[PDB]
Amino acid sequence: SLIDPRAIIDPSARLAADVQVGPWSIVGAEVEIGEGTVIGPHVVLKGPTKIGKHNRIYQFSSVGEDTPDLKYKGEPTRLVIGDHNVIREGVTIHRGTVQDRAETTIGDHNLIMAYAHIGHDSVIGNHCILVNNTALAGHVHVDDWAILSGYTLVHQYCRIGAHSFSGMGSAIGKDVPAYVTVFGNPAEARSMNFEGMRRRGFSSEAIHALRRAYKVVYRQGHTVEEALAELAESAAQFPEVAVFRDSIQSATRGITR
Amino acid sequence: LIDPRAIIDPSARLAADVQVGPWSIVGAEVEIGEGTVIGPHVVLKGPTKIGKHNRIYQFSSVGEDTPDLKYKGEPTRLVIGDHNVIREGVTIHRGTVQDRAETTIGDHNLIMAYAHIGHDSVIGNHCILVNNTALAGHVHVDDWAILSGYTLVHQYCRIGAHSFSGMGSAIGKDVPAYVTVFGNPAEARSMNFEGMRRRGFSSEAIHALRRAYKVVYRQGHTVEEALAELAESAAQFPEVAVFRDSIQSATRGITR
Amino acid sequence: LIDPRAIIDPSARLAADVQVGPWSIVGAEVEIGEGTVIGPHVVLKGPTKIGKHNRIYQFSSVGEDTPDLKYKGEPTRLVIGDHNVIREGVTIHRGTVQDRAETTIGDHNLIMAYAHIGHDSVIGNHCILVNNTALAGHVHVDDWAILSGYTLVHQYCRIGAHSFSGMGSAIGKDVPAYVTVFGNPAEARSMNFEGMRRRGFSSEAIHALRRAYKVVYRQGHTVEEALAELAESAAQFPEVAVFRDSIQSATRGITR
Ligand SMILES: CCCCCCC[C@@H](O)CC(=O)O[C@H]1[C@H](O)[C@@H](CO)O[C@H](OP(=O)(O)OP(=O)(O)OC[C@H]2O[C@@H](n3ccc(=O)[nH]c3=O)[C@H](O)[C@@H]2O)[C@@H]1NC(C)=O
Ligand SMILES: CCCCCCC[C@@H](O)CC(=O)O[C@H]1[C@H](O)[C@@H](CO)O[C@H](OP(=O)(O)OP(=O)(O)OC[C@H]2O[C@@H](n3ccc(=O)[nH]c3=O)[C@H](O)[C@@H]2O)[C@@H]1NC(C)=O
Repeated sequence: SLIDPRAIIDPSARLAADVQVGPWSIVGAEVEIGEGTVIGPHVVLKGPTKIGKHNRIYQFSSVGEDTPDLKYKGEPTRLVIGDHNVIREGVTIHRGTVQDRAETTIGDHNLIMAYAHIGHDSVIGNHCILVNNTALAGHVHVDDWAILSGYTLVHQYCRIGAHSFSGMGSAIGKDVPAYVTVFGNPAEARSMNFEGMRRRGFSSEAIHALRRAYKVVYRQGHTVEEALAELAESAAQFPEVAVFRDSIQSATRGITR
Repeated sequence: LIDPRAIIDPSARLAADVQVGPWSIVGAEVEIGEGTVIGPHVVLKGPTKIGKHNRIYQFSSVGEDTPDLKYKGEPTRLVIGDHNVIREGVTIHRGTVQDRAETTIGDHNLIMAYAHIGHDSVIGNHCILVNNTALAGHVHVDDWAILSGYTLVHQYCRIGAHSFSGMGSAIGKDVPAYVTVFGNPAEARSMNFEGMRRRGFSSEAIHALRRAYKVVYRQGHTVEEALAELAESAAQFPEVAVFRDSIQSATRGITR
Repeated sequence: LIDPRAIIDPSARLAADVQVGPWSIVGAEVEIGEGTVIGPHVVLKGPTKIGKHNRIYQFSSVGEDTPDLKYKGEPTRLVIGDHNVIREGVTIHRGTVQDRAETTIGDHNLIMAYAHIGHDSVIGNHCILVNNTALAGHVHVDDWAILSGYTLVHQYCRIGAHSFSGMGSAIGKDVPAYVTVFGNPAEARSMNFEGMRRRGFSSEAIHALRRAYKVVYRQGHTVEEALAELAESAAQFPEVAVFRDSIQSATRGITR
């Protein structure tokens, strides 16, 4: 079979047609799995959870477990995972809490490496890479294309901007703006992620605008509001700069300087 | 209650209402108390005593031998109390013959995914060890302390009651009670006022703790001096007494 | 010896006294040598060669494909020697065609829980990787090196023989032989005199190495100047020659 007979499938679970589930894995009550998704051996899936299409989940992962957050109380919170995602060895993904969104969400095309953690109520976009042991504490929003190097730690409620980059062992306590590169414990702003922008084919005009934007924010001594005003123009001209400006505007715990 | 795909050793002892999920191993000389819930894919090894109403999650290794190229299999122990939560992939090692010969965990502790509790460590009650917190060995964690994600604790260190580490802290020296530490290497920052409030500490006790911080950290005093200077406040406030005592017992220095 | 709940692919090759615990998978093209003990809940994938008298603990993934977006299904290898101990949850990945197409590990290595050995890394002999030590890829670790818990090693770096890293070190450049490093980012501190004594080095060799360290790290020389200055004691002392050679081979920077 596509479904190993040593696996355990709750009667209430709903598996699309070509789903593979390896030996000694558990697909629990109210778990929904979508077409082309391959579940490895030794995998614990718990619900209520919805996993889309063409995903890949490796051994020793715990996807859809209750958060150990002391506030959570057995409520029927959820987890939503999209399509084309890779979940590697021993990754842990917890479901949401009623105190927030009552949902934890992961989009599409994400690569989530071994022993990474995705805490309750987290929101991961698309095309993100979480390298080994990257941990998102809770209520963490990671926007499209971000890359978090191994053992990057993200404090609860922090937002990780689109196309951003973290060096290995970074400890992020504040919001990381879109395109920014951070390193260290505590994490510190270094520059922008030009390598990402290039691997992605951003235009030279956008890069140049991104580069001036950085200065306005980090190098000219403005308070954040002074900064946001000065970017109005370029944010009106360049969408890339608007994403940047927006990411700074939505910061609740401040920005990583 | 006890899944037939699990392997229960004949010398293992299970109290009533114990559950054991599939493909778990409850080895020789493991004793499990009443109400305890063990997940699937758990390895319990002994000699080990687990109390009541505990919950242990999948991929955990509880009661394993401390690593070594050597296969020295002494009868050292692990003792775990009641109402503890042990999450995914937690490693907990038994003690060493040279030392206490026992690793000890109290009650109402929360030990999050992939934390490690090294041989001969002692955890009290109401402690939280957030993800990937690692206790090297011979570590003593007193009541209500909180170690944030990826906190590393060097061997022989004492983590004081009600203390707090920020995420990714590397602790190489005793953390006095109530103290908050950050960084690698870890440094003292302030007192855990957030914790003290959540636990209903009196405003009087909190101000006295705040003042005691300065006596130890910001007035240039020696310790024999700080402690002499603390003696009176300690007598009035049992909370200050815990603090003073944590500092007095700091044999190989305090995190400054 | 081979538990009937384990899964052994027809193509695997196992030595006579190989033990395999329950719920382990020995996949296609895996070879296991005499006296090796595979625990329960182990995933082994190939092509992989495992030598003799090894110990692989539970929840380990040995011989998986690297998640490197560059790897594309090719049949790269992993070779592991003898007398190794691989603890709980260790991940070891096979090589890439972009490099050596092989991940390699020698003999007498102690690889502790949740450590990661990335694609194309090479490990020598008598090394100790403490809990959650992670080699990113294309890392070379030379004999007798000790990496303390949560040591991160950046891809392409070389860890020299008898070197030591403090816990939570983040290593981005090569670490010369014998050198001790600490912190994030990692920095050189002194020489692993423990290791030298522990390993029967003569007091004459030790003084020369101590002298060698001063030459490279304390006198304001350039690497080339420093290398030249060492030639003599390198000729006289093979221990020093290991030190000089590690610095020489430091293509892209030594840790300072
Ligand atoms: C990235 C590191 C490694 C990954 C760790 C992953 C952990 C999560 O899966 C689970 C988790 O820890 O949930 C917590 C939840 O994400 C948070 C917000 O909802 O709330 C809880 O943590 P905490 O109580 O610390 O959260 P707050 O954000 O409210 O804390 C306020 C601030 O005071 C600090 N604090 C907290 C307690 C204290 O005693 N002293 C403090 O200083 C704390 O650092 C924080 O900065 C929750 N804790 C508990 C035990 O319930
Ligand atoms: C140390 C503890 C952490 C655990 C790490 C273990 C992970 C590995 O098993 C898997 C892995 O990460 O493989 C990568 C492979 O080790 C590398 C070399 O071949 O190459 C690839 O990674 P990456 O492309 O990031 O590494 P490079 O060596 O090519 O990096 C180039 C430089 O660009 C930087 N960079 C990268 C991406 C970006 O968006 N912005 C950047 O600045 C990066 O920091 C680095 O300095 C591979 N990446 C991917 C996602 O495929």
